[PDB]
Amino acid sequence: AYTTFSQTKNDQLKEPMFFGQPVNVARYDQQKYDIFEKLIEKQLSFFWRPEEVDVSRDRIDYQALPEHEKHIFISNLKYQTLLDSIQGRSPNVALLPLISIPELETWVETWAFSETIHSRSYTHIIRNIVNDPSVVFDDIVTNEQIQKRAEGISSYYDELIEMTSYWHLLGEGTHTVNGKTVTVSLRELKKKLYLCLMSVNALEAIRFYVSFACSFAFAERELMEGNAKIIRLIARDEALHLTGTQHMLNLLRSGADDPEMAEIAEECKQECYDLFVQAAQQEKDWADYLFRDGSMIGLNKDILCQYVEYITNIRMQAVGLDLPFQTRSNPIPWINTWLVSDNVQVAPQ
Amino acid sequence: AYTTFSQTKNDQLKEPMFFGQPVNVARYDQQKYDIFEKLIEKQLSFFWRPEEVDVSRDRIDYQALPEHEKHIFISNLKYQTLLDSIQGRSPNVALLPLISIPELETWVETWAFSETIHSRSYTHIIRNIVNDPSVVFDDIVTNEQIQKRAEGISSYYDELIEMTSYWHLLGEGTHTVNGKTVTVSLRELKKKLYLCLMSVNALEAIRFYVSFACSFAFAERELMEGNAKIIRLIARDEALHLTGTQHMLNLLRSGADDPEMAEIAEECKQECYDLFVQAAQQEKDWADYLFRDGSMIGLNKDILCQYVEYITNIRMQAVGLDLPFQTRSNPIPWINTWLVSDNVQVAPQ
Repeated sequence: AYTTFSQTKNDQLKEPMFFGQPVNVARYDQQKYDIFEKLIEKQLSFFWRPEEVDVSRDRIDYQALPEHEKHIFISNLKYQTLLDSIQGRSPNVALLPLISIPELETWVETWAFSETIHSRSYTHIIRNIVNDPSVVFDDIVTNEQIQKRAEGISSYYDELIEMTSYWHLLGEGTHTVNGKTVTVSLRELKKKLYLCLMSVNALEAIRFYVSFACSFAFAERELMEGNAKIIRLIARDEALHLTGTQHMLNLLRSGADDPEMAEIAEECKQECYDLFVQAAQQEKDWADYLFRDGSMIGLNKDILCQYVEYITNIRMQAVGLDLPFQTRSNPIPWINTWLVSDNVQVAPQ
Repeated sequence: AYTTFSQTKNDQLKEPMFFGQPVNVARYDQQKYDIFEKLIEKQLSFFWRPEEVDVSRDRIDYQALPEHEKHIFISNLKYQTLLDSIQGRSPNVALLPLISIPELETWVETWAFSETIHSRSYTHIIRNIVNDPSVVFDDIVTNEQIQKRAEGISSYYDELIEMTSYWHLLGEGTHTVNGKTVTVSLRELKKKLYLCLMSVNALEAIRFYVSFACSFAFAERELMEGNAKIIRLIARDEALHLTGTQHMLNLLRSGADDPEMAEIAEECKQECYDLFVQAAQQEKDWADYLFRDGSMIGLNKDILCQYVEYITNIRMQAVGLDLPFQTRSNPIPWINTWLVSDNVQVAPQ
């Protein structure tokens, strides 16, 4: 049921964001939602290449770090690489076959592409600070703590992709597959999508910002400054990405785009709340792993956990969910130095 | 046999440094050895008061330190306080009753006094960086690691003092005390003194310099800068003190002052070698205690142990002993910044 060029001449201004007629002609003279056109333009203006940044000095700083500080830095580096290894391919694979307006389609491709720059930038950093990069890259797959977060995050994508394939192949209804019952419901599929986006919003708006704090904390000590130059650029992008999903989510639940989605979004408003909280807690437990062997000047388990609650409360309200944590001010106000850009608001407000 | 004013009119230019006729008139128009007069003048010009130094910011830095870095800093602080608690009283109590030339007598009093300024300066630092100073001061006595070094160092003083009292009270020979044999030998007493001085030389020329490295390493990170201002002044003094004992030791073994001492110094040249090595090793094991919970930027067990071997080799040659360690250059050349003074060579050469 999916076609790379649907032959029907539809009015793309009146198509839903998702599950409508697949996009035929890619045109940018008009939009249903101009936010996605604005994101594309912003992302394109932000285009950067990793090797523009000298990370040489960072090798010296890294070697001079005490073991536990090495542990902190590299564990964080490995987590980021994992998250954007997923963000590199997944928006394309999971969302493209479902999008039905051109501006959203292009934004997703631009988004995913910008993630591949992020993944490349980690390779730039890793090769430059360790002797054998294979050890690091191999740990990313077999590290028990990292692996746990990978499995959870990738499942929201995988379940959406698999249910999508059934839908394209079988259409809605109840079917017989090798003598088993496979029930295809557009309503269920719409739900898998909504949760996936909520999940991805948490990934980019919370999980990554928790990681940025660890990076900039090094930069505050005037260490790993090349890495921090790069994280600044990544963070500036990340602010575009999370804005993207905040608008998809908010447009979906408002009923403005698709009325059935508004109902579905309320049906699982609890599930999304729970999803977010599970992410916030997983990041708190991650803080535990980072600082198991000790902390450093300016950052520790306690402080980072406060930032998690802080940042979580902000992202959740932005997508119309209830705050799960005590109202708290920013525990690390110095981070906003690093989360700055004259073209987009990187720092959470 | 000791008198605070011996009634004999002796020529103080021809008295031995030690064990001669107790000093009667304190005069400074003439010296046997002008080095001690030069030390006195230098020490007096160096006179400083602890409270001249603002250590306020150091409270903030201390609180911000990770636990293991707190452990490093305070363990080191506690060790210094112990060493100079001993250096405060011991040169006076152990050496005064034995000195027989005025310039040496005054130098020792000036020396011991300057140590009381050091002890006072630690109280200044401690009160300012912790909430309850009693915890710190109480740990200094009951800390198993510190306690070990205290016992060894204080025994060289105590055995000299006790043997001195017998000598003053009984004079040389073989005696009957409560039905026991107490043999008083000036030759033995001269030996207790020589070893004590060797021990004290190690204390000031090695043990304390190992400690200075820990302090300045913090200052290199731009932390605990008030403490480091103070350590700079203490170190400048310490260079005078170790110079004092290097000349007593070297004058004693050269036979220039007392011919019997030259023999005794060769009789136990092995014992002194061993003494020094035991001190160097104890400081290496101390490095282990400091960094048991992790190290910090610029200083760790390995690096500090190299400095111990380095500094030990230098001090030992200065007192005519064989080097126990491989010839090595300075592992922490940055320390010489802090060990500077235009009036005396603080940094080891």
